[PDB]
Amino acid sequence: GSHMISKADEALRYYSAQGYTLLNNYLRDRPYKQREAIDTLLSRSYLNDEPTSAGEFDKAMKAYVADVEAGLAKLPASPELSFVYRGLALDKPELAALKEQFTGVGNIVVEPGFMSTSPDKAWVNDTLLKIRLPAGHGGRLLGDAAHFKGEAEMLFPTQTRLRVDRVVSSTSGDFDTLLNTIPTSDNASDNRNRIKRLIEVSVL
Repeated sequence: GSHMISKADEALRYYSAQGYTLLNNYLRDRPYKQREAIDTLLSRSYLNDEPTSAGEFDKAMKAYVADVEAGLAKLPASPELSFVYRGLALDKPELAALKEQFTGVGNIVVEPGFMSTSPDKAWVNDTLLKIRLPAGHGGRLLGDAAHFKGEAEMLFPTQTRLRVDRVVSSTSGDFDTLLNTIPTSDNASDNRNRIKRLIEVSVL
C-alpha cells in the first residue's frame, strides 16, 4: 500500500488474534513459558538478541505492552456508552483475596492485564460486574473477531482501576432490581442459583 501499517496498530492486531493469552499471563503474574514469549519479543523486534538480564526482558515486554495500548487508544472512542459488564468466578477458593477486595465498598481493584468487558452482555457467573464509565476513559470497542460473535468487546489498557460502589447479594431485596438492568447470557437453565452477587463498580 501507499502507507505502512504502524507498529502500534499492528501490535494491537496481533494481540487481538494470537498474543493476548501469553501477554496477559505475564502481566497477571501467572505462569507462562518464556520460550514463546522470547520468540514473540524476537520476531516482533523488541529484542534483537536473547535477553541478558531480568530487567532487559521485562523492559521489552513493557515496550510490547506500550505498543498494544497505543494501538488501542487510537481506535475511535464510544462516549455514548455508560455501562459495560463482565461475569466472573469469585467463588473459586484461590481467589479469596480477590473476592475480599471486590466485595468491600470503597475498595479499589487494579487489573494488571488488559481488562475485557462487553457493553451488551454479561455471561452468567457467580459474580456479575456492572461497570460505570467516566468521560474520556481508555476503553475501546474492538473490530469483529474470528473466534466469537454475538456481543461487542470493549477492551481497556493495563492498570485499569475499579472502585467498588455497591455489593448486592442474591439474598438482598435489591438483587432483582439491579439484575433487571444487566443484560445476561441465558440464565434459564435448571440451576436457578448460579448468580451469587452483583457488584456495581466505576472505572477511575
